Amino acid sequence: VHHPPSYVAHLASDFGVRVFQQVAQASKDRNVVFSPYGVASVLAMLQLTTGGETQQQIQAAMGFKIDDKGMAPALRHLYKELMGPWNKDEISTTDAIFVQRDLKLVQGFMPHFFRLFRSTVKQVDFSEVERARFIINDWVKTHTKGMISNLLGKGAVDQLTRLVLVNALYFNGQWKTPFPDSSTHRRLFHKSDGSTVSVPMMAQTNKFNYTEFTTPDGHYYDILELPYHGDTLSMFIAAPYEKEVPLSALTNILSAQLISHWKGNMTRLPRLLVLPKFSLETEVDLRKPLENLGMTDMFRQFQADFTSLSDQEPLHVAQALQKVKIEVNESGTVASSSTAVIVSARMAPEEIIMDRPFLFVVRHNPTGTVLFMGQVMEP
Repeated sequence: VHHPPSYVAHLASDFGVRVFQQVAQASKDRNVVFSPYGVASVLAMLQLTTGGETQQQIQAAMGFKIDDKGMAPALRHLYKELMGPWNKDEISTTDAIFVQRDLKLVQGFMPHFFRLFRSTVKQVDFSEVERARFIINDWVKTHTKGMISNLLGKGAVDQLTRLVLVNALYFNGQWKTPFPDSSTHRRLFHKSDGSTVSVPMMAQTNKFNYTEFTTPDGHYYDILELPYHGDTLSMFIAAPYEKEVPLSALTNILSAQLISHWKGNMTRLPRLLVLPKFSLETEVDLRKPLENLGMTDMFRQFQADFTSLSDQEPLHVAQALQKVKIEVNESGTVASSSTAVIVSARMAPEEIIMDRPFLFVVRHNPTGTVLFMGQVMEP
């Protein structure tokens, strides 16, 4: 039978990709940096603290159950394999669950959660709001190596906050073949919707894995693979052959196995690779996407079944968000993600931006884990 971590990495990445798809469709050329893996680990934890119909909706949409035989230890081997020194490039993943200090938890929840995620529920008092907020925001900051600070704004946590699930993902990798500082030049007027801008540009001619893709509607796209020096991870780039062809034609069929197939049809060709030097910070609200995928109850105050955690008081998720920050330059890539599911609070309206974009995917090839995805501008 297949390698457990690979089976799980696919299920996760597939689910994570399906939610990115929803995010993309909910805009035109939305410039969004997402983390398929990060949204999947939190929802796996949310599988325990939830119950009944609500749990079943989560499991259906995810394709698996952490409580199933093998699933849990498998998923842990995956983290270990992604974080090993042998990858050269660095990925770091940490999950946490902060629960209201006085909430009466169902017998067995805590002992069970530990035997699955090998972690203990951090119990905090949400009454002293600014202290609780600091406690978690500081946790995110140290686990994203200082990249994501202030995951939580002021109206994000109040005395009514009973639960908060968090995932912290960090990726620091150097290009196998760095771009030369020589070809780094500014480009003008990215045709930005409003005015003129000076977009730095990087370029290099070398041998890159490449394939030519054609979407079911007869649209040509050229997929290019750009390796990181440890050879376990790479960034796939996808841009349409012709500018009239909308990127949405690709995202609407995009899947974890499609990316798999892309890899399986590439050849080391000589190409001129031009890539814009960027830093993109983005925060997504995952309510609509998760709902669209079929997980409605958890958002409804009267139907959100959180009985596997506490029968004391009814609970429902108030906000589901993901904050991603990424930096692509001559030497490499440094990205971070903080996904959080919060019980009772208010979310500062979702940030949306549009422009002609290109797709990118940061993947761990051995396991098939897509860590990041995006739609950055294309000058």
